[PDB]
Amino acid sequence: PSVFLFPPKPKDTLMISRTPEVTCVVVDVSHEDPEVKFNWYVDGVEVHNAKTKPREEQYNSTYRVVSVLTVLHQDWLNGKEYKCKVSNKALPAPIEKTISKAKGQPREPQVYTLPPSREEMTKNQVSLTCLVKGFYPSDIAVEWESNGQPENNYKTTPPVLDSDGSFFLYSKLTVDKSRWQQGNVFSCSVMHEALHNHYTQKSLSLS
Amino acid sequence: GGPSVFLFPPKPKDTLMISRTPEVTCVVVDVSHEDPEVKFNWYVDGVEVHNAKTKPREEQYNSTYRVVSVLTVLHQDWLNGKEYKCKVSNKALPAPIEKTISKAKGQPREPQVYTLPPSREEMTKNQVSLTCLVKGFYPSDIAVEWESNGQPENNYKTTPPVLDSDGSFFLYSKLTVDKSRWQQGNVFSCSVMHEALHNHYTQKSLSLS
Ligand SMILES: *[C@@H]1O[C@H](CO[C@@H]2O[C@@H](C)[C@@H](O)[C@@H](O)[C@@H]2O)[C@@H](O[C@@H]2O[C@H](CO)[C@@H](O[C@@H]3O[C@H](CO[C@H]4O[C@H](CO)[C@@H](O)[C@H](O)[C@@H]4O[C@@H]4O[C@H](CO)[C@@H](O[C@@H]5O[C@H](CO[C@]6(C(=O)O)C[C@H](O)[C@@H](NC(C)=O)[C@H]([C@H](O)[C@H](O)CO)O6)[C@H](O)[C@H](O)[C@H]5O)[C@H](O)[C@H]4NC(C)=O)[C@@H](O)[C@H](O[C@H]4O[C@H](CO)[C@@H](O)[C@H](O)[C@@H]4O[C@@H]4O[C@H](CO)[C@@H](O)[C@H](O)[C@H]4NC(C)=O)[C@@H]3O)[C@H](O)[C@H]2NC(C)=O)[C@H](O)[C@H]1NC(C)=O
Ligand SMILES: *[C@@H]1O[C@H](CO[C@@H]2O[C@@H](C)[C@@H](O)[C@@H](O)[C@@H]2O)[C@@H](O[C@@H]2O[C@H](CO)[C@@H](O[C@@H]3O[C@H](CO[C@H]4O[C@H](CO)[C@@H](O)[C@H](O)[C@@H]4O[C@@H]4O[C@H](CO)[C@@H](O[C@@H]5O[C@H](CO)[C@H](O)[C@H](O)[C@H]5O)[C@H](O)[C@H]4NC(C)=O)[C@@H](O)[C@H](O[C@H]4O[C@H](CO)[C@@H](O)[C@H](O)[C@@H]4O[C@@H]4O[C@H](CO)[C@@H](O[C@@H]5O[C@H](CO)[C@H](O)[C@H](O)[C@H]5O)[C@H](O)[C@H]4NC(C)=O)[C@@H]3O)[C@H](O)[C@H]2NC(C)=O)[C@H](O)[C@H]1NC(C)=O
Ligand SMILES: [Cl-]
Ligand SMILES: [Cl-]
Repeated sequence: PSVFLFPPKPKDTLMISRTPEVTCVVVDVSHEDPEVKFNWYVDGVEVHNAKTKPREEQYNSTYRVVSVLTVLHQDWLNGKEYKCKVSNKALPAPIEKTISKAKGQPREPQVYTLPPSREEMTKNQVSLTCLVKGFYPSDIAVEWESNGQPENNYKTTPPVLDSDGSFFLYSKLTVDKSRWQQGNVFSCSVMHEALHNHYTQKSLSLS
Repeated sequence: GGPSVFLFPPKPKDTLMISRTPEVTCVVVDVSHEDPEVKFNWYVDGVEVHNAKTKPREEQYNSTYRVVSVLTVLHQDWLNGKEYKCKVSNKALPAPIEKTISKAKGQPREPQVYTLPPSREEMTKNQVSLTCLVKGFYPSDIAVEWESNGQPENNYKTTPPVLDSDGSFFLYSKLTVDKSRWQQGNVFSCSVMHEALHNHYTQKSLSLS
């Protein structure tokens, strides 16, 4: 059987209101050795409050058994080390994967907004750009707002690694050229641990 | 509990540059000890070909074999959407496995390319960032570079193609330059290679003011 350990969503670890969960996925458990017994540890110290989900048989030969652990916000942002430990008869020794927040100094993202280029202004819709660079680790979340209302016609590139070991990304919001003319304000907002209040906003409006 | 086949396409740049070699790799894994021999047959649009380079078997750390076979593809063949089928045979299988690969089947779309300068707030920095927006292209195979005067700049990074809401793709490319070098009106150039541009190449330039 094969063990895969997953980290929480970036907004879940950043907002005091939400619930971050580290997940531990067991795959390839036989119908003759079906017993999977987990053992979680936070800095090697065993915890018992994991919520093992209903065992679901995957559509092939085998089941997959998933254990959800809520993590403390302080702990994950102090990159404590979460050890999943799945035991099965079919295994030689118990398998032990280990996840944590990315090690090293957290670095503040720089957030810049870029307005559509003139060549684009000839088209029906235009492209509002948000550059976010110099941040570490790569766990981040980017959204678009206008008139304090969620804009949702955007796409964001993945974090790309840069020469200093920090990350950058761009987010592109697509709007009707008409709407951007008449100088509406559109806002790019970024949530990252290194920010004060784990949030910054920047904005952009027709000059 | 049987061998698994995986068939990979050529790298984007390799399909787009006349100097590179675009190749199709067919990888067999989970080959057992008692049934280790793997036979490859390769078909280009249904016609069998006999110049793949099949590598020797190679035992992996998990006590199974991995056997691969590499077929070079012609640049024009791949771009015209020929279909490359790898037929793997192995005594542990009920009948041969067949996988087929080709270019992406959707309607080609010319990339539109827009250059963006630094933002005013960025200028207060020691190093500023020149931005290329390549959008609306399809398929996602694309290559992007930067050029100054006539030499290829080498402090750029490019995002992967991102799937847009119309089923085409976009990416951005970022180049980091000295603020004082963008100052003084130097020209920088963003070159894009894509199957559906004329001569498969377009170039856009960025200057101060
Ligand atoms: C049999 O079968 C099985 C199964 O399968 C299936 O089925 C079948 C029938 C078919 O179809 C298939 O195909 C399918 O799939 C199988 O199994 C398998 O296995 C494998 C192995 O073998 C594996 O693999 C792996 O994977 C990984 C990942 O994955 C991912 O992705 C995918 C896609 O496709 C998917 O599917 C998966 O699942 C995943 O995902 C993920 O997950 C996770 C967990 O869970 C998560 O997390 C989480 O999340 C959550 C969320 O939430 C929620 C939301 O959403 O929000 C909540 C809410 O409330 C709700 N909502 C509502 C409205 O309701 C929701 C709900 O619930 C629902 O969902 C809705 O519907 O929810 C939260 O947030 C938490 O907190 C968290 O935690 C996530 O999200 C997801 N995501 C996504 C995107 O999706 C990967 O990664 C891997 O890779 C790795 O590994 C390898 C080796 O191993 C290598 O090669 C690579 O490279 C990698 O590596 C790595 O790397 C890194 C860096 O680089 C490092 O770090 C490390 O260390 C490394 N490692 C090593 C080297 O080792 C792989 O790929 C898979 O997964 C499986 N699958 C499954 C499905 O499970 C089996 O196998 C078979 N058998 C045979 C074939 O024989
Ligand atoms: C044992 O072992 C072995 C080995 O391994 C090793 O060892 C171990 C022990 C450890 O250590 C580890 O770590 C190592 O590695 C194994 O094997 C394995 O197996 C697995 C399975 O099981 C596999 O997996 C797969 O994968 C893939 C990918 O892969 C890649 O990547 C990775 C990372 O991640 C790596 O690892 C690999 O290698 C690969 O890589 C690649 O490769 C290639 C070749 O070479 C390359 O390319 C090339 O290159 C060259 C240079 O060199 C030149 O350039 C040329 O030109 C070319 O050709 C590349 O680059 C690379 N990459 C990188 C590195 O990055 C994936 O894909 C898969 O997945 C898939 O499948 C699955 C199934 O199974 C599923 O689930 C998923 O989902 C997927 O799916 C797919 O998908 C797609 C999309 O999505 C599709 O398509 C589609 O279709 C549709 C229809 O409707 C539509 O049309 C659309 O549009 C489209 O798109 C397809 O179809 C699908 N498929 C299916 C479903 O089927 C997987 O994941 C792996 O790979 C392996 N590995 C190796 C190494 O081999 C075994 O297993 C063991 N055993 C036991 C028992 O355990
Ligand atoms: Cl807490
Ligand atoms: Cl050729």
